[PDB]
Amino acid sequence: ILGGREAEAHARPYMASVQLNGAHLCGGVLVAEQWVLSAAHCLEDAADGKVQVLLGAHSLSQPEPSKRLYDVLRAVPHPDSQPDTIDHDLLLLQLSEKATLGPAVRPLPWQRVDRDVAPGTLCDVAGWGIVNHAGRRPDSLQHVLLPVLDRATCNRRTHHDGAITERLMCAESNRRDSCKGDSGGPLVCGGVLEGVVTSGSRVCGNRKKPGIYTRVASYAAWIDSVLA
Ligand SMILES: *[C@H](O)c1ccccc1N
Repeated sequence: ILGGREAEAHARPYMASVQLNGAHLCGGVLVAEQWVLSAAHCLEDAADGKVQVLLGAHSLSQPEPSKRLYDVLRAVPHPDSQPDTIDHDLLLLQLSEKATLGPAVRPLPWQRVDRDVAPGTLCDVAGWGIVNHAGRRPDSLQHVLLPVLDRATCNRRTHHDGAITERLMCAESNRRDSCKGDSGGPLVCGGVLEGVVTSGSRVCGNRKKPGIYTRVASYAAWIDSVLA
């Protein structure tokens, strides 16, 4: 997260750190007791590593009573996702068992009605991604409030040039933005999950290249299908 602040410890109980060989790789969000939603390009960069999900965490390295590292029974990338596109960039991770719920660990309600979040709406994105251009990785969860950006502006040639489909949404990126390591994490609006930080490489904090998030509402049937 760029231009954000350290988050209040365990105030976002749905926040997950998807890890590869003990190292934070991507953000994720607990959407059911045994399922965490993240981005597909994340586990692309795996296949040759152990994928786990850390829940109830604030600090990645320090002990915390609510922290628990879960193994993953099955990784389910969206069937239509492709290495060179930013479409259908979702991945569902089935934990080895239902997560122990508590004040620090709880699934977040997610949007099932397919209607766009109104432009200007302030949404929250959190993550353990880089915090500056040098690539500094924070030990604890950071977050930033970002206003949703209308799709037409986001699609202008000067911005994302038509790449934003109805299944994608944008948030402003003027100095405040999600960045490398935050991909797969949640964009929460009004206490409901609306988007998943896309995981295509992108410049951070440049208002001319808005943040791109996959709209969960657009994939409600697929998520339901996988958790069936
Ligand atoms: C997610 O994978 C991401 C987000 C912002 C910038 C770069 C990357 N890789």
